Amino acid sequence: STAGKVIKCKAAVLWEEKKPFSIEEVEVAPPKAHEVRIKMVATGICRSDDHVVSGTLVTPLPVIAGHEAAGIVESIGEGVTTVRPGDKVIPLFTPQCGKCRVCKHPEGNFCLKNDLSMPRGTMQDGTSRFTCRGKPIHHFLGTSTFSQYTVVDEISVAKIDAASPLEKVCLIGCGFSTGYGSAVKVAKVTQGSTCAVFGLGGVGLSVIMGCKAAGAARIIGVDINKDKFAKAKEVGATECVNPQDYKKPIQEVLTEMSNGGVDFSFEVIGRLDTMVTALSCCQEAYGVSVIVGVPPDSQNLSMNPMLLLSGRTWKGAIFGGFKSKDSVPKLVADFMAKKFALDPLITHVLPFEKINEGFDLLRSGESIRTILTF
Amino acid sequence: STAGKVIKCKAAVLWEEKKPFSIEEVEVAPPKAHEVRIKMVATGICRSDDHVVSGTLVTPLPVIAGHEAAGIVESIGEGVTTVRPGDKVIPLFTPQCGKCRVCKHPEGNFCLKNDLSMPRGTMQDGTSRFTCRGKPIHHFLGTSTFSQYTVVDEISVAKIDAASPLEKVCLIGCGFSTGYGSAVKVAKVTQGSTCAVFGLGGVGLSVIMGCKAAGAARIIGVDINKDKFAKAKEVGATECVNPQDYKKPIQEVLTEMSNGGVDFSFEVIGRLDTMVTALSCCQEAYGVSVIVGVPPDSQNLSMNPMLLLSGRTWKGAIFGGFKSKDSVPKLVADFMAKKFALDPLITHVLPFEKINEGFDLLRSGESIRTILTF
Ligand SMILES: NC(=O)c1ccc[n+]([C@@H]2O[C@H](COP(=O)([O-])OP(=O)([O-])OC[C@H]3O[C@@H](n4cnc5c(N)[nH+]cnc54)[C@H](O)[C@@H]3O)[C@@H](O)[C@H]2O)c1
Ligand SMILES: NC(=O)c1ccc[n+]([C@@H]2O[C@H](COP(=O)([O-])OP(=O)([O-])OC[C@H]3O[C@@H](n4cnc5c(N)[nH+]cnc54)[C@H](O)[C@@H]3O)[C@@H](O)[C@H]2O)c1
Ligand SMILES: [Zn+2]
Ligand SMILES: [Zn+2]
Ligand SMILES: [Zn+2]
Ligand SMILES: [Zn+2]
Repeated sequence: STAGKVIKCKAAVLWEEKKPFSIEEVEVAPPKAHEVRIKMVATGICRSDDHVVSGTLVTPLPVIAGHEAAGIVESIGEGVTTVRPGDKVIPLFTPQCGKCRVCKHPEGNFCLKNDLSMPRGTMQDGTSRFTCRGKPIHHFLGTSTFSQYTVVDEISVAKIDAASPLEKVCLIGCGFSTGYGSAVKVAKVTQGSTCAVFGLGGVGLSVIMGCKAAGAARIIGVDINKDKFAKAKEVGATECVNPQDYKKPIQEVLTEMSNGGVDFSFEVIGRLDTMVTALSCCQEAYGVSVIVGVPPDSQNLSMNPMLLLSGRTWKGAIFGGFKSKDSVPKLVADFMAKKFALDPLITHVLPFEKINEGFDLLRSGESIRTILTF
Repeated sequence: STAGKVIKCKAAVLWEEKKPFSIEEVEVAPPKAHEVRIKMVATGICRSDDHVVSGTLVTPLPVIAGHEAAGIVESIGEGVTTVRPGDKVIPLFTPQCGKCRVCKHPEGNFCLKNDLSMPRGTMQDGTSRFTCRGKPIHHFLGTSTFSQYTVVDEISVAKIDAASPLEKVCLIGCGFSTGYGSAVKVAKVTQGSTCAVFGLGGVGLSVIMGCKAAGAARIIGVDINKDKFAKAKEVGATECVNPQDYKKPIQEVLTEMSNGGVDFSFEVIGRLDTMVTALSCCQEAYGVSVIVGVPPDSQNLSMNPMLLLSGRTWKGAIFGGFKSKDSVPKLVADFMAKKFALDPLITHVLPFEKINEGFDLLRSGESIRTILTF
């Protein structure tokens, strides 16, 4: 009943940094060639959405943020072959065009069509599908999931199991897959190893889940908020440390705890200082450190390259290294077969209209993931 | 006969920074338990020895430098089982104790007994075997090869083929193995890949040799001294670029030349700026950059961690990642079996007494390796 028509719906528009979202009517254009219009069902609040608000992650404003979500296809543009109306789908904030040198590479996942490295806040064709108060509104990472309806490029959507519980599997669209893949795929955590995870939010807990799945013997959670420790232990941390409790810097503490440095460390916060601390705490000759946290816009870290010369490996990744369109449906299938759990990440559920309360919960330290239902 | 006796011999003593070496008589104590006294046959001039002179690499002075060498065992202390008098040997500036967590790790080589991290300039027992004009003289990296005789710990020496040409295989003690292993073992260069090698001295040329052995399709040499280009092409560079020839930063040039970034880059100079440039020029999603150059003492680089978050891998290594005592004999056997060439690295052969002339050749840009012969 809406195919080929403009849809008026509610979205959460961010007009200005450091302000609440405005829940108000937008116009959503119909999908053009190779585009998909999705009726959203559930979306998570990821710290990267907050980074848009805080100016940590710069993207053009005004904007419809949201990137961790699931929904149902309402209509498809001309030439779409990979989804149909009524399919359950997860928007892919990292696209998989299948054609660029990264998509063709066996390891690569950061498709060259992404809108993260130099955000423009458009569709692939450089235009917007959103109008609000007669004004064009930017997209976010090609997804814009804080809206009852969004339009995405076909390379930014994956079809998932028709029997999927969308209020759970939305987390496969960012935080779970990112953390789990950062452990199992990017770091390649080994059986019997010692891991250190800096930051025990939704992504860091997913890193712990991956470290445990990989058979780590020790998984040391690190957070300045000790309220995060109980859940971290529930999902596999063997011990938790708060840097504020120690006179010495936590890299020294972790090196001593691990009898000379950890096998694998993960920065899952987004601070320059913890990226360097996380590198330093891995064993100097054979340790691996993975950066997951999003750094503050345009800021450089300072480090001593002797940390690398001794033999450390330092890497980072987007979306856990997963090729997004290949991987998302398989992760959903694995979830359905109980290969991993998502409930430990979900601490709060709210209607979409209470999005601002959801962001308050994140900023206060109370929540891990709040799931918003449309 | 000399066994059990102090030897008086000639050595090149460095009394203070930024002065010529002093060629004079030293006293070399006999080996204690688990020590080996070696009559030197040939030693190469590595830029790392010059770093001791320039104060780039801090180690206690006064010192007998030299770490890239080969010689013949003169005597063994109590308890030595791995070499005997008369054996050809290569001193190992990275030891292999076989007992520490690094030596036991499949991918570690930076043995915790090394004297590089926190240089003491002694034997393992904390004492020196050298005196000169009634003063104790420091060791360097447990080797001290700028002397007609040295004493090393057993964990810092490897027995090699009795038919080895020591005036060639001394380069397996540092520069060849470092560069070759940085390509084949640390980076794991792949067939058909594009590599960029920053710095075309003895170590960078050895990196090119390894990239070619690994089947790289393109190997781009980068040096500010265009006199280095002919030999780089002889050993496998497909093209060479001088950053001074370009208006753009060379990372932009290399990204354009490689249609979006190289597969593997190597920093083989020792500059903070080239370490960051070499990281930046590797493909942002799947590129690998290896730091080989020794950085200036206590100086930090500045970089944007988004270079890593997109998917790059950054690592460094000492001695090409090779477990030294296992690997050096095999590299010598491989050389004897014609698996690689050393002559391309050797531009000058001088008597030991001409050490300062050998350093002046390196500093002027006019040599790759000078081999000093005793
Ligand atoms: N690489 C990717 O693809 C990707 C994906 C998803 C999230 N992210 C980023 O990953 C980070 C974590 O996201 P999230 O889990 O949703 O965030 P979160 O829920 O805010 O968790 C961050 C945790 O870090 C803790 N913390 C803050 N400061 C410190 C400190 N100094 N030391 C130790 N702990 C500290 C904090 O208490 C919190 O529990 C954010 O920067 C995101 O932007 C990146
Ligand atoms: N990691 C290890 O185990 C290890 C082993 C051996 C050597 N090293 C280091 O590796 C580096 C190279 O050693 P080497 O090959 O004996 O030295 P080298 O022979 O002096 O070669 C260095 C090359 O870098 C070139 N160069 C200098 N500045 C620049 C610049 N700005 N841009 C591009 N090219 C430049 C220079 O012209 C020369 O050809 C030194 O820092 C050594 O200390 C490390
Ligand atoms: Zn692509
Ligand atoms: Zn996210
Ligand atoms: Zn060891
Ligand atoms: Zn050297």
